[PDB]
Amino acid sequence: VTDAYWQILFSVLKVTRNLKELDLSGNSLSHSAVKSLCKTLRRPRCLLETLRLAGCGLTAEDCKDLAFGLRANQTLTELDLSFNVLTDAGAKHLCQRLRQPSCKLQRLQLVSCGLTSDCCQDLASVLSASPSLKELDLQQNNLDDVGVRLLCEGLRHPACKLIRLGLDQTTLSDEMRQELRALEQEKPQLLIFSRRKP
Repeated sequence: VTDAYWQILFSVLKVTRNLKELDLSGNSLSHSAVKSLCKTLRRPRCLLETLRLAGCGLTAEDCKDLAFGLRANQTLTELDLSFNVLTDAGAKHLCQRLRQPSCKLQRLQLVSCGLTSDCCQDLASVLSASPSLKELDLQQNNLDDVGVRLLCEGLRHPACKLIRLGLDQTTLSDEMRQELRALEQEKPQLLIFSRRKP
């Protein structure tokens, strides 16, 4: 895929009405294409509910553009950014927006995004404050016990809306695995899953 292609798609999306899902996963988006997608998302006529950009070559700077694009939007409820090297800096840009009281996003996937424990204080601020986030998938990221303990500080908040958390647990310590099971006992509405424990 080239930007020339994407300009045809985004011109067509202007004439489209009632489009609820857009899945571009597996096709490279340049920074220019990301910016033009963000213009698309900002339109008052945009009714998209699901946007999937998994495996599209996105980087941290793209998260800044996407977060500002979501600021203008009351329809998008699911966003997939998996299989992109977002890094903790990219996650920080997303979390600034997701913690705002105006957010409507319900489902977010960040599988294999180059995240470490250094983004987990930002993700915990989301868990404790978001009005809308129900499902968060963080599998295939090296969070470690330090990061997972920060996540649990936000999951324990009684205002946390999360009911599904995808999380790698195999390399976590036994003490951490015990603390996660205790959290699950305490918050029976919450399912922690992984590709090993579906």
